[PDB]
Amino acid sequence: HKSEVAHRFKDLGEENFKALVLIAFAQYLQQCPFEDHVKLVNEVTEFAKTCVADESAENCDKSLHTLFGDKLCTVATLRETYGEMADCCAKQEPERNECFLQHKDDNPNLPRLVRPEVDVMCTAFHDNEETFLKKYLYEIARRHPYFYAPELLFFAKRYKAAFTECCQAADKAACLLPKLDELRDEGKASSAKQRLKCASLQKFGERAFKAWAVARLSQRFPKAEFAEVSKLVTDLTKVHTECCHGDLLECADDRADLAKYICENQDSISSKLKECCEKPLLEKSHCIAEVENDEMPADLPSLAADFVESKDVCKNYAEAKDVFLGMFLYEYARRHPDYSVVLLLRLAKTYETTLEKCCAAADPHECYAKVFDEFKPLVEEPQNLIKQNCELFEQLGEYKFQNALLVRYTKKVPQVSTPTLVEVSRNLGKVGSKCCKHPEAKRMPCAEDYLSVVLNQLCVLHEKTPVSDRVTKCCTESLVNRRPCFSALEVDETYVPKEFNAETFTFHADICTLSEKERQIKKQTALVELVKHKPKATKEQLKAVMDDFAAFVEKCCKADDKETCFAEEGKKLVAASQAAL
Ligand SMILES: CCCCCCCCCCCCCCCC(=O)O
Ligand SMILES: CCCCCCCCCCCCCCCC(=O)O
Ligand SMILES: CCCCCCCCCCCCCCCC(=O)O
Ligand SMILES: CCCCCCCCCCCCCCCC(=O)O
Ligand SMILES: CCCCCCCCCCCCCCCC(=O)O
Ligand SMILES: CCCCCCCCCCCCCCCC(=O)O
Ligand SMILES: CC(C)[C@H](N)C(=O)O
Ligand SMILES: [Cl-]
Ligand SMILES: [Ru+3]
Repeated sequence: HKSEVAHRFKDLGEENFKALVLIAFAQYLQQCPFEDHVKLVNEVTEFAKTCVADESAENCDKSLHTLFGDKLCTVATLRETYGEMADCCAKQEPERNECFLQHKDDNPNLPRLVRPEVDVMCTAFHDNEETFLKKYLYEIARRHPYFYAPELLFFAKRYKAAFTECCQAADKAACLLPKLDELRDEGKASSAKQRLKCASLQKFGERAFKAWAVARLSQRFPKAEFAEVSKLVTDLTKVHTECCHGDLLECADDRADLAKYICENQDSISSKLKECCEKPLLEKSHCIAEVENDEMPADLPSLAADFVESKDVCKNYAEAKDVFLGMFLYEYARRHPDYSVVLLLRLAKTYETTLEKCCAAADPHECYAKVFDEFKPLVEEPQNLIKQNCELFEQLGEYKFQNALLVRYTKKVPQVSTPTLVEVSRNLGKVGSKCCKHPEAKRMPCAEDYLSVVLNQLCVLHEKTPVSDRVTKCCTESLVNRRPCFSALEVDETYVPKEFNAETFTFHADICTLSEKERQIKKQTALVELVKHKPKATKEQLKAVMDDFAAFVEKCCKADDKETCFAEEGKKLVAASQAAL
């Protein structure tokens, strides 16, 4: 690699190269205009083609980090706009690159990206596809400077596909808007998972991340040997450590090296990687990360022969505790793709505790005899919660299931803001809509994937604006016991009911002109305030007020003088509700 810019240009291709260079510089110069970044991209791309033609050409021998930092230091207004970031230019490598890393500003002060009307977007898409798409790519990247650039490119290509299909359909909005919202949720969920793994790696440590990786990788590649899984776990931990640190190119090299090793050893890993390993380097690691679990060996025995019955259990444990516990996790996880990773970790921690007490006892076999009996209640707790909640989602609709969660969680923690209580309960209802359509065998991993992002969105907002010591405890405990903590939250008996406010329970004819979303949120906001004002109301008493409110809306939205109905039949509904409650 006399020329790494030329090797990357030949590997990625011109189109991918230009997009990734745009993202990389937009994530650093997050206050520079789009037209500046375009000239920078074209200047780097033309230089790269020079090196593709002749790798011996001037500056082609330099490292990509040196070329990136050099280009950053050619911006004429670097000190005017970014201040102390420009002082990184006085340093040399590798200190300059590290200096630029620290001054990457997460949460820039930028206005929220307003989604234009579908007709405006489709017209701009048609008349100027390149500038329309790349300007949007630039607005996303400058607002999310730590989002892994290739993954942002992967989302960006799905946005382009959505615009190509729906901008030609009959009802363009009916095609595009659900697709746009789906991509937005997918992007927020990806960013949430990434920042979760990084913060957990720092707070809880490397061993906890390794235990998580053993469980997930054993579920994914059950036909692999433990030595192969442990090798992948060690590599995956180094990958995430580097990627959490923030260097895009070092993170990309580590990821590609892992995907290369996996693709050269598919025979020892899994049988479902043939396609991902034929994909280009840009997409190889992404494909492997999302590939389905391999079918497990059907000839698998019980875990009793190696972990409770046989002698040399305490001896093998003391020889290498983490390795022995890892073997337990690998064997259990490969046999259980139906379990959440955190349940597998609860079972391994249960085994660890029991082995630590029993191996210090006179006849260890005696107290480590019935430890598989201790796994039953831990397995049943999430399974029961999923079965009952998926039954509730089938009885009611998604909306009325959201309203059930609304009353439940408002009663548990009534100090939370009404906007936050509404968004959380709405999201949790969508988790039921998607995971309860899975058979029981794939429901707990489904719930874990989505509950983790809802609970981190929750725990982030609480760190910034705290309201409950109980939520602080659940959010600061291990991620293994985060969901159980929230599940064990009980109805708050210290809550003082909020005082009545007539404006909160006064409704107008604008409710009939809103769309389903705005109407539902308006009603869901009032339901939270209803429970906050009358927290001792039963679900029967609440259903009576809700049913009355529903008839009040339907009648006054169909009346001739709609506004006075909402004012006169509204003051009747309020008074009768106050009497019943
Ligand atoms: C290889 C180059 C691919 C082309 C790049 C495509 C970039 C598309 C970005 C579209 C973002 C749309 C965001 C709309 C607002 C929202 O829903 O939050
Ligand atoms: C290839 C094995 C690497 C090392 C794996 C360590 C063995 C498992 C760790 C102890 C049991 C699980 C503990 C829960 C994790 C946590 O929340 O810290
Ligand atoms: C001034 C020139 C600097 C070049 C900066 C842009 C280079 C982007 C690096 C390409 C990403 C590597 C491919 C993805 C690999 C993976 O994630 O497995
Ligand atoms: C799939 C249904 C989700 C319904 C949303 C309401 C919350 C119910 C939680 C059900 C149990 C979740 C278990 C996740 C994995 C674990 O903690 O072991
Ligand atoms: C941002 C601060 C919010 C504080 C917490 C708000 C109260 C609602 C959260 C409860 C969700 C629990 C997740 C599923 C657990 C269960 O239902 O068993
Ligand atoms: C006791 C104070 C005044 C109460 C007045 C009625 C308040 C009702 C607010 C909640 C309405 C929820 C609607 C249920 C489902 C639906 O029909 O969309
Ligand atoms: C980063 C995420 C929040 C963003 N909405 C996306 O499109 O990728
Ligand atoms: Cl957004
Ligand atoms: Ru977003």
